[PDB]
Amino acid sequence: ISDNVRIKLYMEGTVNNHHFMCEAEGEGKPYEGTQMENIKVTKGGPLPFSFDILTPNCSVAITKYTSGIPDYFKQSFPEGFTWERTTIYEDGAYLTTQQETKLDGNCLVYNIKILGCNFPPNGPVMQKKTQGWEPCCEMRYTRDGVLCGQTLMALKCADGNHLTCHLRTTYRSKKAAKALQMPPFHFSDHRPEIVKVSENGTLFEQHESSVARYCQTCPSKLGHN
Amino acid sequence: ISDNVRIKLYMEGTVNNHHFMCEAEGEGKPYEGTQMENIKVTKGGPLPFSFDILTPNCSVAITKYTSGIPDYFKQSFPEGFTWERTTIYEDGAYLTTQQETKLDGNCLVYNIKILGCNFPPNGPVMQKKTQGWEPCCEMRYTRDGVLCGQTLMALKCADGNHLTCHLRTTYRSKKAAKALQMPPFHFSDHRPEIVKVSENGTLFEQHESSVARYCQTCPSKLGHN
Amino acid sequence: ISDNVRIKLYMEGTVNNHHFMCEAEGEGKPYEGTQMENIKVTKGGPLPFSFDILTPNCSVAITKYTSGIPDYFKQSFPEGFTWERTTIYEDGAYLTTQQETKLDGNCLVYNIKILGCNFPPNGPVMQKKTQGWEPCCEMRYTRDGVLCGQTLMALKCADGNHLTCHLRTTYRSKKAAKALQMPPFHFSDHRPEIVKVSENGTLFEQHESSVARYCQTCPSKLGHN
Amino acid sequence: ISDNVRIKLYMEGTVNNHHFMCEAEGEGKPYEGTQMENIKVTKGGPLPFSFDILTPNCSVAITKYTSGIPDYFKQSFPEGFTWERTTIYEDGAYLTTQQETKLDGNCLVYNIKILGCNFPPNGPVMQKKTQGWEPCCEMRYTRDGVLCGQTLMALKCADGNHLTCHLRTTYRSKKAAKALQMPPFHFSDHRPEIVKVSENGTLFEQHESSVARYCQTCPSKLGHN
Amino acid sequence: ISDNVRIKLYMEGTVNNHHFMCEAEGEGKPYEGTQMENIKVTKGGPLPFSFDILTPNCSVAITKYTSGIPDYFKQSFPEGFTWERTTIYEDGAYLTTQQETKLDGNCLVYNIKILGCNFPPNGPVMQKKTQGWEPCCEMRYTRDGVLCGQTLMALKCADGNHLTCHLRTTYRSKKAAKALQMPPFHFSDHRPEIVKVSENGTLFEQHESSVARYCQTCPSKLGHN
Amino acid sequence: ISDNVRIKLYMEGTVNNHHFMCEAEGEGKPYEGTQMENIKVTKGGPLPFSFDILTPNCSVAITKYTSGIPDYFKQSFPEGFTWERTTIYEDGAYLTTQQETKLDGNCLVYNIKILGCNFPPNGPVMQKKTQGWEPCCEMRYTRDGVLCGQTLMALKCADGNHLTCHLRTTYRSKKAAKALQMPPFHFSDHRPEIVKVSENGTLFEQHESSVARYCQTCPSKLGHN
Amino acid sequence: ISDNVRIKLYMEGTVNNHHFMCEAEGEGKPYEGTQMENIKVTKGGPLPFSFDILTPNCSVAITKYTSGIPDYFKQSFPEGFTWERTTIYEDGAYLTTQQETKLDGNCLVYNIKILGCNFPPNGPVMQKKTQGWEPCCEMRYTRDGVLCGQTLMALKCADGNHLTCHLRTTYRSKKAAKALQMPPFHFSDHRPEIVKVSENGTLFEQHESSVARYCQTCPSKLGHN
Amino acid sequence: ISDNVRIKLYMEGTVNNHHFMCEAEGEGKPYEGTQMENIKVTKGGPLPFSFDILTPNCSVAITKYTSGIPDYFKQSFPEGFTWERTTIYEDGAYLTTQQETKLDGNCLVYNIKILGCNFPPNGPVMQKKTQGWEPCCEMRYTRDGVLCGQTLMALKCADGNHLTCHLRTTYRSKKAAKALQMPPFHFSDHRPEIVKVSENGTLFEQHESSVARYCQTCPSKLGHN
Repeated sequence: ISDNVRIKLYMEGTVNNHHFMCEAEGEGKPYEGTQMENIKVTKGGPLPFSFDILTPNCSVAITKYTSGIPDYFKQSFPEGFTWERTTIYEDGAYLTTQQETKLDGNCLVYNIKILGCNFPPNGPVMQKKTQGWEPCCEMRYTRDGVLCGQTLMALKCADGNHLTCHLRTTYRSKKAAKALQMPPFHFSDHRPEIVKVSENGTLFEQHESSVARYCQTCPSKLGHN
Repeated sequence: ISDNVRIKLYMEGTVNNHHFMCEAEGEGKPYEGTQMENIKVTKGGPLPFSFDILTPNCSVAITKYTSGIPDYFKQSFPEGFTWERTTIYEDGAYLTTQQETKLDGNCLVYNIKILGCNFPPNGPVMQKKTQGWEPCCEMRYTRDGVLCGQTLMALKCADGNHLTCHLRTTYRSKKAAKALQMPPFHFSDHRPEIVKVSENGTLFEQHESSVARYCQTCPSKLGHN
Repeated sequence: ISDNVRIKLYMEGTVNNHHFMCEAEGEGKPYEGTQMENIKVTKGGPLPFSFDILTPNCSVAITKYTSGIPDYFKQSFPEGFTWERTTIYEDGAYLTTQQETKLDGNCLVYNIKILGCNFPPNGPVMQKKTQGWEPCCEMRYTRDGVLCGQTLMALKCADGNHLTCHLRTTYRSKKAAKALQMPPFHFSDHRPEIVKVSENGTLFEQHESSVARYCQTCPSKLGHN
Repeated sequence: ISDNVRIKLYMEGTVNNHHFMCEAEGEGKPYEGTQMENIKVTKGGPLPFSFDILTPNCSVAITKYTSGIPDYFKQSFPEGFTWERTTIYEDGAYLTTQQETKLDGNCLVYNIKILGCNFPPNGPVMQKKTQGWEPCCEMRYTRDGVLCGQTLMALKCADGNHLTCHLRTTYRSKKAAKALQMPPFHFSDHRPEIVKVSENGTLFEQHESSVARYCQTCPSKLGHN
Repeated sequence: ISDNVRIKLYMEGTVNNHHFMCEAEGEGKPYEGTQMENIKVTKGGPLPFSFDILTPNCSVAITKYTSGIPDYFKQSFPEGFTWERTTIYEDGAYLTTQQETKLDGNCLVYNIKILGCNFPPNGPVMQKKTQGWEPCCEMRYTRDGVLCGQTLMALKCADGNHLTCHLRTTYRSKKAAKALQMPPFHFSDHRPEIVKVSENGTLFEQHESSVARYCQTCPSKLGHN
Repeated sequence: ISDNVRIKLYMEGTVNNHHFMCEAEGEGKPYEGTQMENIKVTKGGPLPFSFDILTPNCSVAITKYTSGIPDYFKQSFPEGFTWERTTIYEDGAYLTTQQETKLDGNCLVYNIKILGCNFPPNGPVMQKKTQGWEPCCEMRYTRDGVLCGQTLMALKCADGNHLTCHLRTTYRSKKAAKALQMPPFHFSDHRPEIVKVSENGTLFEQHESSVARYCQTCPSKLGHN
Repeated sequence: ISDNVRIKLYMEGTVNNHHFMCEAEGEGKPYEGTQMENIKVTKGGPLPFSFDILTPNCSVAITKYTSGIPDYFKQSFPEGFTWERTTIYEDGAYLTTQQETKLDGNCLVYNIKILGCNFPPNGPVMQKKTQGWEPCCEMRYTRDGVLCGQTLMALKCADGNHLTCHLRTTYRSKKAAKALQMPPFHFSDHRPEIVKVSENGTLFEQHESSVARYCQTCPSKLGHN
Repeated sequence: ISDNVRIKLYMEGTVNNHHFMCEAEGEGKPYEGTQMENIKVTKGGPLPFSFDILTPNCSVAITKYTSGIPDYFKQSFPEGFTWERTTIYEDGAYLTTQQETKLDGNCLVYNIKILGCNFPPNGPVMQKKTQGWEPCCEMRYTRDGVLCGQTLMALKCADGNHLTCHLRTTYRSKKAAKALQMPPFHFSDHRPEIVKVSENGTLFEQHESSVARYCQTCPSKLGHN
């Protein structure tokens, strides 16, 4: 994959019985870990819920992998990969995702399927009273030949409070595991941001910065990474 | 709704990145709480996983509502209703469902969407070692003007062990609240069974019996139901 | 055990940094499945939270075991048994319990240790908005030589809502597995009730009826329990 | 609190019906974020389970707080503070903790109470097949006047796997909120390590390094921390 | 006024900065002192506080006036009347009401305006911990050519406690003073009750029964009524 | 307590800087709720103010307790009880009372201390332009293990007016919580009357009838008391 | 907010069954703590009661906050704030207010709702015998995340007397608590004055000066402000 | 009165049925407005409630009267004066006081009588959780030949909150109003402080500073004080 790539995204889902579709065009810098997308709600807009719950579903090939840690995602191309996940919100809501990532020439294509349920109608998400995500840190480890990840995230609320959730993910390379160099346990910092909302809340300018690393703030007395 | 109806079912989903589709035809006696369906895997079958995880997705209009407990599901016709649910398995797997129920005269139609993830490859489900569900008891209560339900279920394994999961559901009537009498807290027993498997593991004959009731085994010292 | 026993209970715990102690005297009919206790908050009372969260920690030997289902608990005497559990509330609260049960003559003795945390200060429990529990249905099955249980319960709120929770329990007989007839999968209905409160909310007259059984409301089409 | 303090620790608990007690003696550098402890199992040892599950219970006052982020723990002295927590393991085990921290002169004193349950007998913890914790990242945010924290952790297993768990903590200062400089959302890296084991597996030399910080690796288009 | 009248009600208010509006249709028997209303929260519902604080603002023409005591309210028709009041809660909350009562054909029409303030957020009202009002007794006496009333009321709380308040009212007939027979000092017993709640806590079936009288339980030694 | 008792009263107080003392001999029928007293102003009389403000301070053990409502006062004997109260008049006057009640054989002994302030000099009380109390209804309810009471009273005024006041009382039994049966919410009707004044307005023959009950005039469409 | 702003006011209310509306245009120097307004009675004028009771309801953003005391009102912009209050008069009258404050450019807009009752017809207010307010001192302190205030005020009467009242206020910022610097206990002096009355008592030129401060006249022996 | 006087104090009271007596010795500078006292609980100590509620009953001749405001208290000597007051706390407690002040040579003598009631057992006063008073501002005005006063005060609580109360006072000179120059409306700042506690919490070194003035922070447009 090159240093610069364009992004094409297609999304479809149903949350609390509300069907919607999204489409996006953007660009990314795979080795710099930076991405930008202009995401449009093509159907079912304006959504009866905060767009924030959709953001984290829109990036794992665009991450700056440091310290010589093998890159499970960039190694997967041209074949590409898929990933599956369930996000559990502290107030009882569940959002499950299935995504396919492929590289068509120099354009990264994301195909997303979503099913969400039990979001409280008076909660901050359904009342559209959230104000974006705080940055987060994902824990990544191998299991059964695939790469897994778990993340704790926190949504900023109008009240000043934070609505927390838990993501449990399984990343699946379309390439036979044997043809890959599996990584050791590591982390990935992520900072999702929505810097612009327009067209009556149906078009969002979203950005992302992410870096894969080891724990670099706390030295190891046993000589481990 | 008629005391004698036919059933038509359409199901599509992806579990652990495996896409599939199913269809079925059946019969049911809404007031008797009994139903039978012949479910065929029309695409992606034989499935690489146990069909058991799909069974509970296939009937809450077909339930014997006793003790004068208002029947939220039958009261919803002709408009119909939808329900959403996430099933959490003890071994980390998640399965989310979105379902729409409509009545075309004497035929109930079920449109089901599913997304499953994180099922362990060597687990009983992906290994096809499960042997059907044990009967279960669902807890039902009102919240936010709709009907909620929670169920604990157990899959029988060759081991002699049981694989447990937790179902958290929200039932949404398409009828106006003004025309619906909401029920008090109550239970519903369910006994889902696959009485026959044919067509090289692609045709499943499922039966269902369910009864909504109060707790009748333990007397109340306060005179409550 | 006799058909009429005396009961003595000792309880100590800390919930949200609040230390407390309880003691009770009561009686029960082991084979009838009925029990009653006069529980007194001997220290830390009146409690800064609803006594309802403590009730369910107060009696698995006092249950009417029907249908010839082996009684794991009554079988445990004279040796006795212990049990451990964690109750997970839907609003983030956790309550863990360790209990020891002994039979001295015809007096059952209960020793209970509790640690509870994260109960939201404005939640139904800390605000004392509850009105007792709804009856419940426990799911019981063996695993690794011991008896497991899982129950979903619901607390009634003045508001008309219900606060739900999930109990995950492991029962441990002091008899060896070889000296016991392990039971198959079965259920246990439970109906806890507080019929009187006095002494400025420090003395509670608690009652309970329980029955172990198979699912008989829904007929098996394969001859299973 | 000074740059160099003494550490005394007392712990008691019961896990899977096994009672035990521990005591420790060590030192720490509150502003350097480094702690050294010699923990001895005084009763019930060698423990029938891996000491690893006990480690994380042994020191939030010994963390290097950076970036002007107000330090909730050091601001609580001399009055001190307590914290409560429940750890949920992926294989169904739960461990609940209650701890009090006081500063007696120039010596921090830890009093810990623990109740754990449902650890599978053949799992890596009860089988003593775990080999220490991976470094972790805690998410910290305020709520209801106290400080909350959530962490995902991974225990290294001898078979190459990682046993994951989720920590949910509430930190309670003994000072009135109006006397504290409440912190914004932030992170805390933690690196626990056992550098030596002796005395027939009853004496463990444990060390920890921790840093409180904002996300430092990801640029922000909005200029946010 | 007829022996059977219809009731139409319009209400608008703001309590602790939360705006709302209600409408109701009902029936009443003026001389029997009984009436019923189905009150709907048309705007701002579900309310973030107990509906109980609204109930008392919804009857003074529908009261059984006994012992020949002149009826200030029924004598006011067809002109009608208005009444003003401030309710002072023991925990610092205040709720002021302005009401207009008109007789349109067979329909008594109530136009209510309300402003509430200083209700503690953790009090029983804002926390919805109440379970309806206890019956009450209103003291009635003339002053400055109009009829005054004062009432002490008590809201039942989930924990067995009562939250008390003080009502101070001025009833103002629209009829010419020369056309009214003013009453002597007397009392009025009132029993407000909510017998049903539906439509996600926005529709309430409310009932009331009242009787105006002298003190009949305690005989006068001086022959007074 | 006997069905017929003698009474001895001692009262001392200061109202608007005027000191005074009273003493009385009387009798009563505790279960009949009737009592009489010949109260003599022994010091500071004739009083510079209406004797009416003193009357309500002179008898809760003498009240006919009906409907099986537990009698907190008669239950208190032989130990006895005390009560404290503050009466708030609408024109800014305050009168606080502390009273002790003891049963010496067949003689009830009342010890009363009073402090009154801010009575307007041109008001009906200081001007002696009052014509006795109207009967009243006291609201009684438990709180913190004791019995509380609130009453609204109306003093007949010169030009056909009524001077209103609010009594807030706490009754304290000398018995411990374990030896008392606390009553539910209830009312107490009271009818104080001065039937004779003599010896230059220094000797008053005072009478009273009282009855404890539930609201019996208004039907309950729920079954409550 | 600018150092010089325009003011626009809208007021509506009902006092003693008399409806009225007012509108005003004016200016203010927010940091100097001074403002002027020409208030017009647009409906219901001339008022059958002294305009003095309306004055205090007409601007807490216009106050000179000294000594470094955080300014809760100015910090609230651009979001703005609202406030609620009930004024209790010594002669039994009550007046409740609900106000919304917003800033549009450099124009502060006030929207006020009022309900008043029980004002005696022969009292100084209804007789229009008041001659403006004496200056006052408000007590300000935080509670439950918001700012509270209590003030004692006194109306000068033509006869040399003063009519006193008690104001109880809750100020509510529209910003999240965490985004505000909450103040310590403090005071605010206020000097309201009507300098001109014209157009037959329907147009009033109103002025005010206010300063927030600590107790500056009495030195602290303990070093407190 | 001289500029340096000795102070002697005698106090007796009953609060929530607890009897007590206190005696104090100290000094005061009448014109400087400062006094200090060593107050001893001579009977019934240590008190079961915070000593803070007694502090305000212990000084109005010791105040710096500025601005030419006639000093009602100093003008009263040698005859002296008395004052009476009721303190209304927000949580329902009431404390009434009667005091006599005389000048014996160069020694001011205070005789205080107190009756307090209804203090909540779990409130900060009975729980000894208050930490002194915040300074305050009393409103003073003449009425019916005497001097009245009203003050709002705030007790600092351990948790950081404030417990407020309202004082209503009447000051009565022993001289006839004829020989006195009555003051215009004015204020008096007061700063009570406890600087030392000893002898098992029965001895308190109390201090106070007070100044009588007009509003000096807000200039009058019209020309009033």
